[PDB]
Amino acid sequence: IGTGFPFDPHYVEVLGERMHYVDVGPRDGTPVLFLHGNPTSSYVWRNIIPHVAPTHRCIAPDLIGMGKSDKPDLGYFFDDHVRFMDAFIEALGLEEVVLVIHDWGSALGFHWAKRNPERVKGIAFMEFIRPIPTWDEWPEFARETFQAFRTTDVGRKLIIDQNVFIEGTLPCGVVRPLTEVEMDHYREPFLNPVDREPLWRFPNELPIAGEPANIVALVEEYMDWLHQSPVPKLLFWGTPGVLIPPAEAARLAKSLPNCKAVDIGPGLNLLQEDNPDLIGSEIARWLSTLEISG
Ligand SMILES: CCCCCCOCCOCCNC(=O)CCN1C(=O)c2cccc3c(NNN)ccc(c23)C1=O
Ligand SMILES: [Cl-]
Repeated sequence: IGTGFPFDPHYVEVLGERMHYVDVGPRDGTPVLFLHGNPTSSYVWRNIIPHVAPTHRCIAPDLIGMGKSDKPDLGYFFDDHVRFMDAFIEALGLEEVVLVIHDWGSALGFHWAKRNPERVKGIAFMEFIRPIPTWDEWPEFARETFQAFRTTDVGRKLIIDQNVFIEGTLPCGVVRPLTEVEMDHYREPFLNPVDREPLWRFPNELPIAGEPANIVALVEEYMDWLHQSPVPKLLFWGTPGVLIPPAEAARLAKSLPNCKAVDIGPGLNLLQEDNPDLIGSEIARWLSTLEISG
């Protein structure tokens, strides 16, 4: 599994800040927009993109405050990410897109899709944010930890002072061992402790046991939209998963219209790190089927 990141940096001004993105593949056709989550960057897509770039433009931004994007003194609420990603998409002049989305990137993508349904041609998603009705529906092995993340004093000590989301949670979200080179690529945006704000605000935004109520409502709304939409859907899942257990993947594969589900084998949260070639290959092939009328 490749450890390099052989993509030239592209930058665009967005709301007075600068955002970094990968941009490879042909200039024409429908672009494929790849959205990462917490605590990753476009690096998480590095072994997926080469499967898609022969046929499609691939655009993979770093969320504001993450990767090579700027780090303004924000709270990095989900609202902030929404504002910056909306502006990012307009700054590149994107019209119609296919979305490839993960974790908080899926919350961004689905919320954008709900508001711009005529511009989304397809959605490939994995380990995505859905409402978690009670803590029992959060995986046991991760319960204590995320409950601690969702406090001000203890959670900030863990995530900001001790960098636990990078040094601990991240490798615990991959079944295979991450190498030192991979770990250094994930560490790079957060070497300065004060820059770790997004890593702490994100788990505090997760829609768990009804809180925070604003995020729960927004996530329910885009899941309702997703259930009503005929847009082509491709769902990757692994065993045991984290956000999406196999039973829920099986349920969604039937409840969501026009949904193809693909089992990647053993996987936790960063499915891209455990089976990039299957995920990349299946996305490339599915993209081709979007042009077959049937
Ligand atoms: C968008 C969703 C992304 C999800 C990707 C999920 O990955 C699965 C996440 O499970 C694994 C999460 N992290 C670790 O184990 C790191 C190691 N670690 C520590 O050092 C520590 C040190 C001091 C106190 C504590 C503590 N407080 N009371 N025990 C509770 C937990 C830990 C801890 C603790 O855990
Ligand atoms: Cl999170």
